[PDB]
Amino acid sequence: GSFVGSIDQGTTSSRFLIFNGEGNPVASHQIEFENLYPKSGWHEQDPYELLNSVQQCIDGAMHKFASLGYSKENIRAIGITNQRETTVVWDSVTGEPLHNAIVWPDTRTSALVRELKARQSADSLLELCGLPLSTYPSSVKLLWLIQNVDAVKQAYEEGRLAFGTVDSWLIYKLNGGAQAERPIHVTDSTNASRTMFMNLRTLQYDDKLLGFFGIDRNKIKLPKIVPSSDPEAFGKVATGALAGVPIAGCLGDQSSALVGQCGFSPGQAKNTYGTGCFLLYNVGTEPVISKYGLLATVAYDFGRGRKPVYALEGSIAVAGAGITFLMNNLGFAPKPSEINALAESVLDNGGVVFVTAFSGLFAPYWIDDAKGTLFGITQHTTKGHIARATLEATCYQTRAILDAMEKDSGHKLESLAVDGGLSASDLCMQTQADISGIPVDRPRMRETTALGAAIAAGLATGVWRELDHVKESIAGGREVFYPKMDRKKAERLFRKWEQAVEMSRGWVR
Amino acid sequence: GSFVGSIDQGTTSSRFLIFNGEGNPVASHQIEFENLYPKSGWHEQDPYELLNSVQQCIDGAMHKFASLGYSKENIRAIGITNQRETTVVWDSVTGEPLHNAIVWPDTRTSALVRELKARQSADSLLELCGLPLSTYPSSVKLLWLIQNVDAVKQAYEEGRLAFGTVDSWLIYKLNGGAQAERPIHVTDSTNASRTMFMNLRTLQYDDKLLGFFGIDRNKIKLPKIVPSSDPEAFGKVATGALAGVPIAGCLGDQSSALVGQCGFSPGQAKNTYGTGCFLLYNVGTEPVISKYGLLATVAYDFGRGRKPVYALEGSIAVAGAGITFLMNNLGFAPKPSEINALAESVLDNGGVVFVTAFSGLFAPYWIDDAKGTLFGITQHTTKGHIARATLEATCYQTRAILDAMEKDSGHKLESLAVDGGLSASDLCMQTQADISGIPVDRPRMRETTALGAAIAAGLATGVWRELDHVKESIAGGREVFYPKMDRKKAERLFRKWEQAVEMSRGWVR
Repeated sequence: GSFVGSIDQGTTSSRFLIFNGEGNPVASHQIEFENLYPKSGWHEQDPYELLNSVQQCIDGAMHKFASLGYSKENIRAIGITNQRETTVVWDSVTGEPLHNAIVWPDTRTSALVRELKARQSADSLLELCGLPLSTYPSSVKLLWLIQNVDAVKQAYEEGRLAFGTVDSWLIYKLNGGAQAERPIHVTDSTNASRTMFMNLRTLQYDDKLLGFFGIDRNKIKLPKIVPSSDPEAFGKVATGALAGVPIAGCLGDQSSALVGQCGFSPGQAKNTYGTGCFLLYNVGTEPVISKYGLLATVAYDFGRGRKPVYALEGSIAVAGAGITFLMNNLGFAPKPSEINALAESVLDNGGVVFVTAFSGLFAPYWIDDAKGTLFGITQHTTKGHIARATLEATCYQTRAILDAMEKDSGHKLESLAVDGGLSASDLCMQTQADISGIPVDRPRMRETTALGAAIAAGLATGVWRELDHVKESIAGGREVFYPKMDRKKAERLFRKWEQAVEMSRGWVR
Repeated sequence: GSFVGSIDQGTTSSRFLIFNGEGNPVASHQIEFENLYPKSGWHEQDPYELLNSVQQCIDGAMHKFASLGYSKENIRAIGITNQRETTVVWDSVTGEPLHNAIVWPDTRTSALVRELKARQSADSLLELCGLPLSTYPSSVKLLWLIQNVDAVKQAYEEGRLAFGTVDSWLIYKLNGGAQAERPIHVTDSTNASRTMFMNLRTLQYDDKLLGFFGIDRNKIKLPKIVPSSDPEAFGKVATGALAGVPIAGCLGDQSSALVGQCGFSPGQAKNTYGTGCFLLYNVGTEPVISKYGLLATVAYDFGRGRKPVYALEGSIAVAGAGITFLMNNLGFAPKPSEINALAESVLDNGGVVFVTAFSGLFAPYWIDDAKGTLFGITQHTTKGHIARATLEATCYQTRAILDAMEKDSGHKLESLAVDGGLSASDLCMQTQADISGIPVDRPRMRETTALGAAIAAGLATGVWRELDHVKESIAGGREVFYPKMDRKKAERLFRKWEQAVEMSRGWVR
């Protein structure tokens, strides 16, 4: 068994990838699936559309895999990775879903999060699970279910209702659900840490957290928290083209990005660009709570005698959206490619700074009364300067989050891996290297998030045996940007950014 | 004699206009002439190019005037109006110019103005003449001449050198220069007040001011300060098509704009739009020094037993230039017409505010460490909002100067007349009415600056006999905008502007 499969069940799409030993994808398949928004701010998904989109991705990829004369036999194991926090409720005895899945960006729980943060008990939660209380974690979402849908009310107190993030849903159904000879209702530590039901230092459940939400361990059926890489806690695929192939890896998606970039040491960090950014920062083997609003979480739990590695996480709202703003709202250019050309048509930012706080700023500034704000404008300011400033703003925010991650962890920043969206822009990554003063790593193999789950599964089954093995194996079969700007001029820019942030406070009244 | 001529000798052009009794121009002619800039920041004009461009404008207009069967006989008098402060030196005995004319925006005197403001004596000058010491007034310019050109050094202490602003130069040469039977070397009070050599409360020379510059009344020949409207202190045209036609009016150009808009009462003000704005504010019959950096000056001196009427003046740097910035630097639109269309494609400014302090802000904020600054930006901000914000910014600055003019004068603002440039935009004038809460008057007859000099000449010669006569006469043969916005919402905008100004302080370091 030489190949490793990976399920990547995302927020808008599912894909299934088959990598070889060098970590290059050989067959693949991707499905954009249906996302339901009942009323504004509500975000739902049919749980069978997520399972079927994955299973159809397996079917199609295995079609192509077959075309190269390879079979089920060539795939030793598969890993799952999934959008996090999204919340699935099913009948623990029938396997049927008891209501739609509530996706992480859903805000229907906004009215409620007031009540629970209103309960004074609620602020040693942060050092218990790692997470500020949001509309985001699945705990708040599950609670809203057990108090607004009757089938969930009923099933719950009948000892009948099972819960899990998307990972555990997927693993349960792929093993055959309730009909399996060994029903698998498990979750990995990274997914588990996003619920607010698990204790970060334990990697198991904490009854104070279960208590605050009023979640009873004996009427709700909760997945056994297992490692992210285990040779048999995830069972095997029951049906389909991959019948009998064991599932040996499971990771929340952002952690799987970091694993797939081989950021196994403290100080190694990854950034994933889309409309905004997901920053993940490896902080080694003891949890680190954050002074700065960052989330503490599990990076990966590879078991096999080894300790779980934790991480800090921050997010940016306006990355790709700043580009989109220049295109749609100013008509600078039609496509991202040529906004990026605009930015390079000038030598520097001409003194322009663009605080892109369209919806305020988040980690680590936490300014809610700024709007987007553009400084440094003169008759000599051109489209190019603004375009460069807009790129630079995501670099400044990335650096601000990375700096905050240093002060929380005590580990020097060592490297920044990047993937997705804006990371395609040569100037923007070069500017990250200059501003942050470390090398910025951009792989050319496009599916690093799926690669992470493959890595966890390959380790549980011996495709790779050490993790020093893994980075060396994937490297076989531009890409790295180095700081060229002198540090003096690299620090006037960042201080010019911090002044600007300062000066954007208190705009709205 | 039924028609009135007007010379309008401007900064880039000269024109000559013939109005009828209703104040409508019947013939006209305009010459863009040569402007010389020896080295950067230096701005020179050959004095004979200004005189010849005027005389050629007379020749061409009289050609057309003749074509309608009218002659020299039909023109009872003419008025001069001219760019102010621009400085002419000529041999008091030969009439020949002793060096080029130094135009008002010339900054070669920058090195010097330090020395003279460095002389502690120099800050009861402001309440003596009305003027902050700038590179602008002709006093500083004349001094630089008498210390850097030898012909001026020589002619000066030989008792031979004569001086005058462009008005007096023009009047002297048109009367025949030194060859005249009655040489006319006169200036009107408004022009006189721009020199810093005249006492504002006297309307004559003050020897403390002459002293500080070291200007000796007996080696320099200075024009007799005369009224702006006098039936014989300006003599007559000697040569040309208008030979024998008396010159009976003379006004500095910005004052002539206000006269031509019929702002004869206190609280009536005019704004003239170009790249920036020239605001003039009638403050009645006693001078008013300014707490706020505004210039105190003579509005008009119509003599004939009547007291001289004074004014306050402020300027804005970025009016038309804000439009130009959107066109050239952002590519919003190709022409001003359609920047204005952009601004109307939206209902309001979408919360955007654009502090257009490209070179800082001047009256009355005096902020030198701001650059242009754009607030209120969200993903919903469109080109239209910014375009509206850019228009609104000149309205806010106009209102800030008008408000400062109220607090300096104690006279309520009563009306704002407008001409030139941006005043053509229906939205921008409507927005001035809403913001300022008074009616904004935009004539359709395009040459109000030339009209002012005609009015002064018509009064000295009885074409009109009262000034109540004048506004009623010109009105015969849109145009007025009224405040439509409720005052509540008109004052949130202006306070939102003042916050933004506040928040732009201290950008540059």
